[PDB]
Amino acid sequence: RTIGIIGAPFSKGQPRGGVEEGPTVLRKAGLLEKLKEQECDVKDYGDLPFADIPNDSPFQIVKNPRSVGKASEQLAGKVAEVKKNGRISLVLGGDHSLAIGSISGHARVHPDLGVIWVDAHTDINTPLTTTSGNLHGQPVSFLLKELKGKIPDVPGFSWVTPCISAKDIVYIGLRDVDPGEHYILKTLGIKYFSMTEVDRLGIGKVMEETLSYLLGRKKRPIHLSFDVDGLDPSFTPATGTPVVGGLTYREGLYITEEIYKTGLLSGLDIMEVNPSLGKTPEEVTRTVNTAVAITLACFGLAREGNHKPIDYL
Amino acid sequence: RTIGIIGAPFSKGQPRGGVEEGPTVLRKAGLLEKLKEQECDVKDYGDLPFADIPNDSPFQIVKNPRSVGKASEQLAGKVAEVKKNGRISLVLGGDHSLAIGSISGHARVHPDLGVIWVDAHTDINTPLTTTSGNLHGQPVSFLLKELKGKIPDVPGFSWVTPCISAKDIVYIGLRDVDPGEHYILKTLGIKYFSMTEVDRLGIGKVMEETLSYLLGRKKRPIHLSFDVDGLDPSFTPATGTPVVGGLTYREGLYITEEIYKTGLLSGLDIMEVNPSLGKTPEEVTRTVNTAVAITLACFGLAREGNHKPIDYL
Amino acid sequence: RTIGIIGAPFSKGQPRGGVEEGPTVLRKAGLLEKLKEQECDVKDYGDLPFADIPNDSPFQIVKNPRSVGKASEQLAGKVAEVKKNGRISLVLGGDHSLAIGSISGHARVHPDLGVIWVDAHTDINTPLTTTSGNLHGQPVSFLLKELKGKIPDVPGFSWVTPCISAKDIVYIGLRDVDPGEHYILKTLGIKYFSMTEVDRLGIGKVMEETLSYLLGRKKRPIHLSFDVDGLDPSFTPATGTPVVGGLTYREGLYITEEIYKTGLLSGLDIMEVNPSLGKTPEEVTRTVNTAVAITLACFGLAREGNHKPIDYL
Ligand SMILES: C[C@](N)(CCCC[B-](O)(O)O)C(=O)O
Ligand SMILES: C[C@](N)(CCCC[B-](O)(O)O)C(=O)O
Ligand SMILES: C[C@](N)(CCCC[B-](O)(O)O)C(=O)O
Ligand SMILES: [Mn+2]
Ligand SMILES: [Mn+2]
Ligand SMILES: [Mn+2]
Ligand SMILES: [Mn+2]
Ligand SMILES: [Mn+2]
Ligand SMILES: [Mn+2]
Repeated sequence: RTIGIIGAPFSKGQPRGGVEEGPTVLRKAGLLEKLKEQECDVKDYGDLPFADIPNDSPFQIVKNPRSVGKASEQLAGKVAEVKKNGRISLVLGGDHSLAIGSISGHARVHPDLGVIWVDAHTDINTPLTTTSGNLHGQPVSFLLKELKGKIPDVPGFSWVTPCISAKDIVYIGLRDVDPGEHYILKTLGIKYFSMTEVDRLGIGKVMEETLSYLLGRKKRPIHLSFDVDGLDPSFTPATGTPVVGGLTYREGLYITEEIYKTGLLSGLDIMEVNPSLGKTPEEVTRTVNTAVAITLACFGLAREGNHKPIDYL
Repeated sequence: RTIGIIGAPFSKGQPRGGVEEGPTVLRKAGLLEKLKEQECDVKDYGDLPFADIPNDSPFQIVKNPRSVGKASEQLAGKVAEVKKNGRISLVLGGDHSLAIGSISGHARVHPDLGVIWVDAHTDINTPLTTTSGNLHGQPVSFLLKELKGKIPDVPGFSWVTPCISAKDIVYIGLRDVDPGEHYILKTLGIKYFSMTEVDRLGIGKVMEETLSYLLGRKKRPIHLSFDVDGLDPSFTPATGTPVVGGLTYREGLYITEEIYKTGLLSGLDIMEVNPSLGKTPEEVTRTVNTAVAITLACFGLAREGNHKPIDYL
Repeated sequence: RTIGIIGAPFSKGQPRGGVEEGPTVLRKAGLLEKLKEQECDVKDYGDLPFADIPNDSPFQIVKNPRSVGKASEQLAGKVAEVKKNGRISLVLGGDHSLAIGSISGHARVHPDLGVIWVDAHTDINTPLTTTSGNLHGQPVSFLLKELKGKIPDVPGFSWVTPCISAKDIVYIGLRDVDPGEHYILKTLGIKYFSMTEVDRLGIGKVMEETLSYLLGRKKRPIHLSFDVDGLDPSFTPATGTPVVGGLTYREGLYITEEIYKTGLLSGLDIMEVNPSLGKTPEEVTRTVNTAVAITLACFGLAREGNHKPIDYL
């Protein structure tokens, strides 16, 4: 497929800095070259430079609101530009707050998009429900139209217009959901497959239902926001908020292989890879390796094999 | 839910001593505080003091019969007392021989109970089939009415009256069953899902069928006897008889989440946690952490999230 | 069941030497004694002595063609002899190129055989599609009747006559398939369950369909060629070409338990165990332990338990 890569070396959605090295380590892993080794037409739109906002005091509990809000504003622009050039946006994060900008800019071009959110967390705290104040745990609240009425005017975010409905998103992988987040889930009727449903149904039925849920009525472009902590920390240890009992490497690949097969992948976030948090060099390479793998699957790399349209015999 | 905690620091059902520290390490992990953090009304009935029986020579092959038999006699009493106060008995072991006392005292109050036994082993050796002589591998033989005729009068156990039928118990997790135990399984028509059935059906169908099997005819209180070695040693390494190829952490939580949802959990054993056997400090915390997790799930903690009956928005 | 063990200490199908120690380490693990502990009638046909072919230069890209071709010629003979004595051939490898000889000699006695190939790889490169030149990645091309027309006369292999059709083989476990191999798969209509299908269906349905596929029309003897790298390297690390995201230890046992239950297991290869490649002593024992386990399952050892035809009570 045809891809537009955008690096988002940004960390101010949470406390730990190392996540701004995500684009660097993924690139160094050979992400671009590997995509080209596939059937892929790849344009690198470069790493976004996120200007310092040195004056950025908390809004109530919410931390670094202006830095976070600007970075997403910049990113939305960049994504919209790549979507206009007919390319699948590939955002290398960076913390998950960047999801506000990536989905936003994506929906500017394709308002009918549907979102699949792979994550141990729902990231749906409002600035009023959050207890941490970390904006990487709130991006979904800023995007949901139904929640427009419970989001205060947070400095840095006046540019935002909620662009998805509670029924345009499916979560997969949930296993550490805050109480206010759970309340929002059940109240807005959000579709989710927590680890419990994955256990119950198997990842096969999960993907069946998820795609049926989003694509049933009609075909529409897909946005996959992949938080690497959605996968078990035995595969992606170098990440800020690891939770045990995650999706397996195999489930990870299955999800993305199935998404690729729809032919409707339109936007992709690979988020929260933080090399600094690897207890060892191998934990770092293990995490980065898994991240590349998930990404390659999104763009056609299949476990059964791939071949070019020729006669190999 | 409403819980009555009882510590059973007892080890004489098997050779290794460290298992009598189970209640201590689980308590230190924050078990009680965490239960209270949930919707839980918790009363701690304390650690049972198991008086020394210094004169306790083998009965044939059977080791420490009087100590084991007394500890279970004491425990049955304690459980019956907590069942009378309208509380879910939570026995922190301690080796699995304590199951004789816990189920016994439970059935005194609720004779119509059904048992779910999560374990790598069937624990159904008689004093005549056992080759080890370790009573933690025999508790089920002492409780089955059908086996009353093949249990010799073992000193310490004259107080016991078999209280469950072959058709009131379901095993989940089996993967190291002795030949005599397998003979008993197939002869008495015992319902089991070994690791093979879990592999074949998926833990979803397993729980479906297990609950359907026990609750089909009518609702009745549930006794969950959970041997931590039911789970793979990659999750619960600090245990006396680990067997590879176990239930995953996720399957472990799925079982207990589903049991919680029945609303019929009546008695619970968390057994065979032995800190002394952790090859490292982290193996010890890993085991204890998993044990708490399984327990919290039994009393309502859900992977999809929990919220109080209020409007979080 | 009734077994004829044959050691094949052979490595010239690939670069690393340690794999010729496979028979030694498996024997030292207690394989024969453990089989006898089961219901098993076991005859050891010894370790085949594979004479040096010091003059064995590449055929085009293909390495050690004469050594590989001779070893398989010798092995086919040995297998046919054990099949004539009414025994299940058990070939301890050794690299997977030996599969050419084992299936060949097997089919001499039982031409209607069906093959189950458990592996991360398809091993179906021709001498013209291979890029590595390693013959352990080509054995299936030498055996398929449909490919007879695309196999050059490679020195050492004039004795070979393709003995299976594209529709007599099922792959399970695939996750690193070369492009030419994938082309062959889809062109010849080969039945496979890659890790993707295992993820989608569950190992239960996979085995259901695999056996239905091979045994549907009529009963026929089964050849299981098991490459230990079919399993995840977290279980079988000491092997030449490990690929992450493999079959679990549990799936491994499930496959073989189900195959045993058909009562049609006729030939078995346990291949690619290489002690030299264990990063630690425990990685070596871990691999060998898993290999024995898979083998024991093939010959009746069940996770639910086994008992002799007697009254244990
Ligand atoms: C406690 C937490 N829910 C954690 C959010 C984690 C964010 B991530 O990794 O992007 O999913 C919060 O801060 O609101
Ligand atoms: C060999 C064995 N079957 C082991 C029993 C293990 C007891 B446990 O951990 O409570 O399940 C025996 O001693 O009878
Ligand atoms: C790249 C590879 N496909 C690897 C083959 C591996 C062989 B094994 O372990 O027996 O499956 C090739 O050499 O043709
Ligand atoms: Mn997360
Ligand atoms: Mn996230
Ligand atoms: Mn046990
Ligand atoms: Mn037990
Ligand atoms: Mn292989
Ligand atoms: Mn192979």
